Amino acid sequence: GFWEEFESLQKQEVKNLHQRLEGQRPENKGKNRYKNILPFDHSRVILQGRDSNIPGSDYINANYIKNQLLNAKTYIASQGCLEATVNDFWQMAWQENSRVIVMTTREVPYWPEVGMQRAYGPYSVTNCGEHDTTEYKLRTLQVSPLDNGDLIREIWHYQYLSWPDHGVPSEPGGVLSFLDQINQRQESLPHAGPIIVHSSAGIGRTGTIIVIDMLMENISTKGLDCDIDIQKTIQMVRAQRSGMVQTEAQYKFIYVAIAQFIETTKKKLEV
Repeated sequence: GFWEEFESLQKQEVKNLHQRLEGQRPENKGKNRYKNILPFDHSRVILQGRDSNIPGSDYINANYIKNQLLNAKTYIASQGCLEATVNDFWQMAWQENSRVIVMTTREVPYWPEVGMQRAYGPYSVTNCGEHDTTEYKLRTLQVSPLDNGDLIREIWHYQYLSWPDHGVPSEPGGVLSFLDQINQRQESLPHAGPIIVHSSAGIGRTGTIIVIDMLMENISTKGLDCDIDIQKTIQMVRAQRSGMVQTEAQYKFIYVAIAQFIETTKKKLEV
């Protein structure tokens, strides 16, 4: 009954076991969209090339996320940029060798318009084209260090357009198609660093997208015959960034999406 359930939930606490010192530093206050949504120190992304004598200079609100129930894909779960952290975001993308960025919100932009080139700190970003579907945009970005134009990286920016405010999509087909494109892209780049995924707080839509993708990967890799434990998968990612999958609606969407993924996959096999 109550005490058994309570005891179980207490077993799942992580914020008591993992500190969030860096994100709470006063010097980093302007770098968090929400003062109470912060990265665990242990898995945070540390920005390189910064001066430790500038308090907080290495900080970004983002964590590495791995499928740790297990060569699976790796991720970074990041909060969406503030005006003050756009350069930090590009520093993260560059240093991590990320070639795929997944943005789950509609429009602070951090890319130029098609055919245009802009500087973000030490980096140049060029928008080499945009291609749309009914639910998302794909922008092809080319990034280089400002001082070295001979060094160019193609970065594929996927922006989902139709996720409802304060809810989830009514059907999961759009997200499943979106993730299929993302997976194929990442798989085509064996040396690529983690896929960066972001949303306003970097936990709700972000955790939902990441968990669905990890489950699709488990299914593709281990088979339709494999055990799917969504609750366990969610807890495993929450130990890496607090609050991943934040709402009842998101939680239910994961089940709805994976159920449809399985059923469609099966139907295709049996045609």
